[PDB]
Amino acid sequence: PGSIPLIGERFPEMEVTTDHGVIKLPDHYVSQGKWFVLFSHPADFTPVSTTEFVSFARRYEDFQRLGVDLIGLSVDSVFSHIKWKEWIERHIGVRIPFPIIADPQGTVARRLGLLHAESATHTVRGVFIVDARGVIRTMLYYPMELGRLVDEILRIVKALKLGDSLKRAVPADWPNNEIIGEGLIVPPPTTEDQARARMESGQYRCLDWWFCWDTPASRDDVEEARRYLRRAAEKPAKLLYEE
Amino acid sequence: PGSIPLIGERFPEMEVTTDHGVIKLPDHYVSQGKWFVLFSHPADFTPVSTTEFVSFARRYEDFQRLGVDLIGLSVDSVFSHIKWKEWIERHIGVRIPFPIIADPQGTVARRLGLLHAESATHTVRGVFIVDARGVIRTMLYYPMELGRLVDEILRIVKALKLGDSLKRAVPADWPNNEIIGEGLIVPPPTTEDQARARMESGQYRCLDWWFCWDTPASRDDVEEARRYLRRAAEKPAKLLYEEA
Amino acid sequence: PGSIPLIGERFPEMEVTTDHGVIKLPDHYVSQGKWFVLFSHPADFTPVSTTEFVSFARRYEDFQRLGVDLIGLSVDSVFSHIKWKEWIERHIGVRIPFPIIADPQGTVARRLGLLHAESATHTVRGVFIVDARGVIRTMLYYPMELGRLVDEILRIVKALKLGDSLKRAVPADWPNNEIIGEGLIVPPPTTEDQARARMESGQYRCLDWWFCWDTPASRDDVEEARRYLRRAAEKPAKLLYEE
Amino acid sequence: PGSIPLIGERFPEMEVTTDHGVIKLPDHYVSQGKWFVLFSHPADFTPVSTTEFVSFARRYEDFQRLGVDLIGLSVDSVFSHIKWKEWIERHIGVRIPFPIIADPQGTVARRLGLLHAESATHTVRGVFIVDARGVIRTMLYYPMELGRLVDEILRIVKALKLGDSLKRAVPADWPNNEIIGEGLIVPPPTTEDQARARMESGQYRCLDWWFCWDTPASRDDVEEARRYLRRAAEKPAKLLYEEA
Amino acid sequence: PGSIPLIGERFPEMEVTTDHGVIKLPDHYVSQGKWFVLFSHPADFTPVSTTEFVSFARRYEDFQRLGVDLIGLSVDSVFSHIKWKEWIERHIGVRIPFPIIADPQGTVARRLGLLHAESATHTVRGVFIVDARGVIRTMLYYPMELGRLVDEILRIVKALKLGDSLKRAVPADWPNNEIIGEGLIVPPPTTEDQARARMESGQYRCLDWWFCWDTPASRDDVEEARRYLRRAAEKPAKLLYEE
Amino acid sequence: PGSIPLIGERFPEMEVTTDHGVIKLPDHYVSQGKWFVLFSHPADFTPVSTTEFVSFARRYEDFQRLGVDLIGLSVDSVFSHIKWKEWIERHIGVRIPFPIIADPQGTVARRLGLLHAESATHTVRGVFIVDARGVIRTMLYYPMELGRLVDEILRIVKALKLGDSLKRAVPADWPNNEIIGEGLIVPPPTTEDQARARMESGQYRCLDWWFCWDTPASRDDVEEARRYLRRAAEKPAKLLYEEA
Amino acid sequence: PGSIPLIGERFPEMEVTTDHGVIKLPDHYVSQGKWFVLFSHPADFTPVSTTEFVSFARRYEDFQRLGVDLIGLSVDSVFSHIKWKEWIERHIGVRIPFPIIADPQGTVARRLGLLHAESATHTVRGVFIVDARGVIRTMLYYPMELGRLVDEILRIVKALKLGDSLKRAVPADWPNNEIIGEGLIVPPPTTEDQARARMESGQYRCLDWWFCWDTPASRDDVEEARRYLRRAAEKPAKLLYEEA
Amino acid sequence: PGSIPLIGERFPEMEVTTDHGVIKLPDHYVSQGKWFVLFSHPADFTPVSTTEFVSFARRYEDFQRLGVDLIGLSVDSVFSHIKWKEWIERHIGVRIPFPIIADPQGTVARRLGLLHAESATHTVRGVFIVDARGVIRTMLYYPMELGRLVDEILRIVKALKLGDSLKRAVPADWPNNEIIGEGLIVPPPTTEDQARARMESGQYRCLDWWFCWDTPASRDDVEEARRYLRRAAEKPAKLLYEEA
Ligand SMILES: [O-][O-]
Ligand SMILES: [O-][O-]
Repeated sequence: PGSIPLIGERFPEMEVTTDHGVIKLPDHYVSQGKWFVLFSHPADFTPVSTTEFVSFARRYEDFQRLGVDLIGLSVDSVFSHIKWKEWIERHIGVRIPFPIIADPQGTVARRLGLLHAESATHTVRGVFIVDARGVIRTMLYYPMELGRLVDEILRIVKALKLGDSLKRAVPADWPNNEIIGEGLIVPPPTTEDQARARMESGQYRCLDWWFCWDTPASRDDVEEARRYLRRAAEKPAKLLYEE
Repeated sequence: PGSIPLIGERFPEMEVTTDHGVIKLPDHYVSQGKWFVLFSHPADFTPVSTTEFVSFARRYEDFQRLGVDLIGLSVDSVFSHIKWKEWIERHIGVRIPFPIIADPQGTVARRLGLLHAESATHTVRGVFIVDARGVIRTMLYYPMELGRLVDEILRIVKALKLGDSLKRAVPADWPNNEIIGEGLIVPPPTTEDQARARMESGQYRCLDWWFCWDTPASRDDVEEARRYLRRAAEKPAKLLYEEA
Repeated sequence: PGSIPLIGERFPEMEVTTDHGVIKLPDHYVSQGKWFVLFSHPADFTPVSTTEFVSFARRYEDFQRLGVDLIGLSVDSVFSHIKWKEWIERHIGVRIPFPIIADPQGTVARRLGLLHAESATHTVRGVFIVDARGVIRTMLYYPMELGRLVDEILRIVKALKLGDSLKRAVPADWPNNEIIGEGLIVPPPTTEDQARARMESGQYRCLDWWFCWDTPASRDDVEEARRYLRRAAEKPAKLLYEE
Repeated sequence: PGSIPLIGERFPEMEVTTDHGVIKLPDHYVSQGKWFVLFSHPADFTPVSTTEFVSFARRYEDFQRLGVDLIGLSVDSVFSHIKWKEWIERHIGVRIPFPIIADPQGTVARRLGLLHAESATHTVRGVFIVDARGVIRTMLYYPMELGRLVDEILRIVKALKLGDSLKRAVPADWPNNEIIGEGLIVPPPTTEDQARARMESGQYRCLDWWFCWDTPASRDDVEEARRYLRRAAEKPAKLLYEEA
Repeated sequence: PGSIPLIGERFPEMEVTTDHGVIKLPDHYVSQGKWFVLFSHPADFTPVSTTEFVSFARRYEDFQRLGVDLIGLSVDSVFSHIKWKEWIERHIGVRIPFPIIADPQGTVARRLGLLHAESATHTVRGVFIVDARGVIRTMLYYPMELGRLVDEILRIVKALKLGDSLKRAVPADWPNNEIIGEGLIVPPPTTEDQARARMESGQYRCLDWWFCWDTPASRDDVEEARRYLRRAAEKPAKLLYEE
Repeated sequence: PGSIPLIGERFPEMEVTTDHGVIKLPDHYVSQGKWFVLFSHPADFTPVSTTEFVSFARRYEDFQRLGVDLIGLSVDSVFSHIKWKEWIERHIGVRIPFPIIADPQGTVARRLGLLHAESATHTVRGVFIVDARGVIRTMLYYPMELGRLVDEILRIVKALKLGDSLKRAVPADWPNNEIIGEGLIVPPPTTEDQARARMESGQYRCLDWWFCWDTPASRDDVEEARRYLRRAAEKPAKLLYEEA
Repeated sequence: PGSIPLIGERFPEMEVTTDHGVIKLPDHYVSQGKWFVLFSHPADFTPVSTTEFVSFARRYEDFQRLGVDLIGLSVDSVFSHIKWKEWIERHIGVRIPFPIIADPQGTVARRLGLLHAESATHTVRGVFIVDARGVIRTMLYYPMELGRLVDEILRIVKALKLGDSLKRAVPADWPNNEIIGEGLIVPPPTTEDQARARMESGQYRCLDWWFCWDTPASRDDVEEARRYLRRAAEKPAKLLYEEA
Repeated sequence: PGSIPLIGERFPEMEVTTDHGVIKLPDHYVSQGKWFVLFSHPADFTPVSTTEFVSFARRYEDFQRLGVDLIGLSVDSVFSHIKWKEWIERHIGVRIPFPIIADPQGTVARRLGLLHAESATHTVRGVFIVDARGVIRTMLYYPMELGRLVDEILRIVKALKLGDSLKRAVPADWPNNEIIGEGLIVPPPTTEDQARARMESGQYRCLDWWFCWDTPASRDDVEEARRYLRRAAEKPAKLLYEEA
């Protein structure tokens, strides 16, 4: 039994303490016309969490390019956050450029339903994808033992942004959908007159009045989405621990 | 906001109606010693949902090899479910093998918290990964407008099973983690004594006492997990609409 | 054990989604001066329901002739409603001209008390006859296993309209009542004063001061009603099954 | 602002005072293995109600032919019921053979959701069809100003009894349905396997797997039900008011 | 137990349906400067009730001269009331001139505490005497099996009016009280100074400072009151039955 | 408004203090198979009250002959009750033989609803006729300014016991009813059969099936009742204030 | 607004996670017949908190001799606790030998009222002294900006112990009280007979019947107590930062 | 447990009765720009309490030098307060200069939660340090059997005042800290940028970015603070009881 915010709702208003200072969410990013990915982890100085922060750091530029910032969250204090970041930079050679929220009393975790049955003291690995209007668009709740696949989070925001501007719905596994590949779906008619006209228009390739699509996405947009997936599928040429 | 089940909790007992008959959850699958992925979609005869079922359908064999079952869910009735399936087999050429739950009154939906602000009438694209003990292991909530990445659902299950059998935690992006590649993490010590013991054992490659790992996964484990991502990243050979 | 709206009550104001679009009840029909028959059925792609829709469809011009609209309702989505109508037109050779409300979550079903002990998920075969003032005039509840007799619904709107227009009550089995045939009943006196005055005027055929009647209904109105019943008793010469 | 018992629920157990005496519902009828139709009317000594009582009385044997009893209801006392019955027999020539419940204070009325917005003091023209198990099978609510069509009430209990005994659903306007005439409908498949089996058996005429029917009703069952409708459609040969 | 209005309270304001039409109580009578007696009976077409109605009807002229109206009440409909009045006028030869409230549902009965332990469906034989100010002056509650003595009701009203106009209290059995006969009582002093003054005045015949009286009621008034009682005591010369 | 026990209920069980001693109602009278009239009056040493007590005392023999005990009630103490009783025996020459409840604080008055608007401090002139079973049979509420007619209270008791013994209803103005004189009414049939059986037997005189009566009461019983009415109507030959 | 446990009450029973593992309080110390001092600090890697742990650590053997154990507490996790302790040992050259409760979510902090208006997320510098019976004996609440005087905590436990065994009360500034020196107070008389007895006995030096005392403490006890204070007064000869 | 005021919160506003008159807290001291130490004790004419008052009196000048006032508190009346003071002055020879609040009924006692489990009638030995803004800075709760170390209350106040003036945090045991002696700690950075800016300033002496300090306190400040501790560890030259 847990209470989580919902897709479609504005991200709960709240002032938080990060290792970059105090900021108000989602105001802080909305004001910059930025989307933001809020993600949490159990505790500082933990292995899986470290691999995740490093993964986010390496992909940071990719997020910035999409006008998407990142912000972390754990039940630890800001001193530990900073110490942990120093450890990471010193031993892994990677600098974490984004802020981490320090939520000592679980206030934030509770408002976001990040505390599950696994642990009553530490948050699981949740992910909130909020858009430039401060509206929650997607929620993922990974557990303590499983690290996230950061490239899917990039594919999600990218797909969301494309769907938003092109006024299209996105098929499964896009841009590599088995049925229409990189095609994007035209929102289904909701009335008999609409369906009738959708077919009469014959302006799109259709499988039925309720299944039409086209290919309005830029070739660069597609290639970029494909880049995320190929990076996820590729075994790294050099492993960081080797230094 | 809304209420949802939680990771670590046993799937909420319930009797549900599907196009394959009435079944109790999670007993139906727990009793078979099988994990099950419960996913929902807004409604039958909708585009994104269609592509997602086809995707699950084609990867159905991959879920079987892992001992995992699929079960869908939407507010539509069984008659619509069955007709929609017939439309897909006839027009796309793909037979949907797994059952779909009919939840006309949102009963199940409310229990699993699948009804968000994006519509008080239809469910979002939720995903519940439940292990063979009926325990919720992972939850994903996608919106109406974005289709899911089924191969990632496959990676989640395989990794979770690996972690269970090897007593290891799985690093970000496994089996292609930028730091330790395909290695698996050893649960960190939680006391000073355990911390000292770990270090003085020299039993693992370690970056610090709280970060040790090895590579206990078999080549098969690693390669199958990787195959999932490779497929997701691969540009389709031939599209299914072309001869539909 | 199920609260419902009542005869004499204004129809529960509500905005509903139908396969013809979104409309507000009862306003949509009131602003047109139309009576409307809202009826429900358990689910799309079900036998009995299909026959009832075909039957309503065939009697459509009859309702339209009277100034009465039709509007169905079930828990299925608009997508299923449209596919179901397509199947009907293709296989029965009959097009469904009226809209069908999509009520997943059964919000409308609840307000109208359409969910009974039989099923907790699908509505029974309910019928609400509402007039051009948006007032509920009659309600009928048929079970899943029994298809309605559409011609009786035509008799009802026909009779109620006449009564309102002629300011008369309609006897049982009209227009073939065993006692006064196609006669119509004059509303009974409510005071001794009135009773004496009516029996005094000798203005109507009367059995007692509380039972007077005349025959104000035009020949055409009487015949239209008789036609409804005659159709209900006539065995079809050709079954659509064979089309 | 209204509340009523529901189809599928057992008729609310209650002891009622009628002009034939006090009886226990629905037990009185259930113990005889008889179905019963309970209907109410506004008040005694009112025109429409009189024509209706005469209509039921003239068809009383038809209900007895179906093992169905009748019992009326109004907020009037037993004394009025009896006096009113005296008037009908004396002035119209028909003896009301069934009992009427006297519900002053609207106790029964309220329990059956019979008091509507139209009138706060008098019940509307409600109709409850209850089977030999004491279960409500159908409910109809007619207004003060419109008299019921008794023959349809006959078609209903007749069709319900057949659907029950033959395990079939009754199509619209039966036995004169415009699609399968007097054919009775086979309960539709709820699962895919059932659907496929239903189609391969070829033991029924079908438009689709969810729409199959056959003609199991006897010719007598069919003509009798059609007779009810034929009767409702016939203009009287002799108006009772004449030799009244 | 139950709840009834109280002596001294205003008759509970209400609109009522009678067989003479709708009327508001007590306003309808207050406005005419008339007192009114409201009495109930269990049901129409019942023996005792019928005898009481014939008795009221016989004394109608007596109440009328006193400026008192009559109105009955039962849970039967207005239709039963008219038929019941017709039965009495035809089979007894007496016409009931006053209205009868039709109270199905027992709405009024509850307001006046007329439903007792005897019957939960029918009203007992209650009697409410209301003056011109619309004030309840006396309440009687007779059982089902016991008809009322209408003459005592007239005595009550007569005495009550005299007391009001004469500023006097009425002794027991007036006008035939065993101590002062037809004399009326002077309201007793309530302070020591009054008890003394009343005594030092010698203006009234007194047994004590608190028991003084005189004879202010005219012969006519006294005679009318005795008339009421004489009639109650007299054995009927002819019986309406034999006629 | 106010709460009051009802006709048909058993008199509210209570222990009361009287100027004759403490007693329990209605047990004190029930146990000795006696009926009892409980009447109240505002306060001791008040004129109208004094006249009613004298009136009651004068009729004590008649009430006793019917097996009816009397008992008064006011909010004064037992000390005033006795002084007032002494004043009456001395200045009126009449001795009050029945007990009087002393209800300071109005506890008993509240239970019987004797405190109306007129006075929140003193009780009105209530009357409670209670039978040998402890059941309330009639209730009269007279105001402060109007003394009761004690002879009608006698007629009521008399009519009641008679109705109870002969199993008959008592018409208005009995025993001088205008329609049936000293006749007593036979409880009306409540069912169609009963109604016909009553008519078929023609064993009673009847105006209709619901109005039958006979003359079962003895001459002595009838004459006693008329005696009460004759006294209420007779002008006093000797006024007690003079004989004083 | 805040609620804290109280002197005289038993330390709230609870299971806590420390960097030494899980232990039950106060049972874990009670079962050993030991007294324990629970103290908290805002967060790991903070300056004053570090100077404090180093101070407790230098005095560890002293608490040891008294049969007193130490246990710290902050809202940080065990990983930070262990990392922080390594930092101290590495840079100050001092090893912290006692456990630190890791109270994320502040469950423990809330039951002990350790969260004040200063910070809603971090605890102040509280100290709970609990005896071998598990009863809270003293509570000190220092702020974020003020480090504690650890020697006074030792003076408190020592004083309490002598008080308990010698059945005496401890004067202000003991063992250097301006009035009676190292003397201990004899619990005063609570009754007049006691006061008089106490006085005519003359066994104690008294200023009045309510102020008597003696010198029951041994020189070692007094010496030990004075040692705590001398150290508190003395300025370290060697500052640990010099060779850090 | 129980409820108490919290550090950070403004002292509960109230009007209290002292043996010096009626004053409002904390307004009376705030308005003078003074801090005040509120301490309580169980009852007047009790040994330990007496030693404590004597201790505070002797140090009254030291508190005054710092601009800090003293005010006591107990459930006794003002009369006992004054009689008790007269006793101490004539028998011990020490005048108590500060006021004492008289709280019979324990009103103030509850507001400050000074009633613990041992006694439900007398306050325990509490201490509240309040600054010139009326804010609570520190709270100490000593038991009945243990007298306070007044010199530590002095060290707490002066340190707290230094910290505010110098914008510094005070290390454990200051001015005799084992790590930095009489140096004061600079408030730690709370952001990555502040952290790097501090390390790049070489402005102070640091063990790490979060542990930097300097020695801004004047020698006077340091030695006066050390003097307090030196006095506490010093065996009195002459005991006051010796000439009482
Ligand atoms: O009933 O008209
Ligand atoms: O702790 O500063």
